Amino acid sequence: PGAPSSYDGYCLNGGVAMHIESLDSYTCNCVIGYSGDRCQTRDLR
Repeated sequence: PGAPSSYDGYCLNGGVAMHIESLDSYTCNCVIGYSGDRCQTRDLR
């Protein structure tokens, strides 16, 4: 389970590529305003 496999064009903005194995796998930390786990929902804040 997870998506470490490729961290290419894996984040959209805040995208601080941090392995969240902890809870799941590899993810990005998006800005306070961009979330959804990929800063794909740039909730412009």
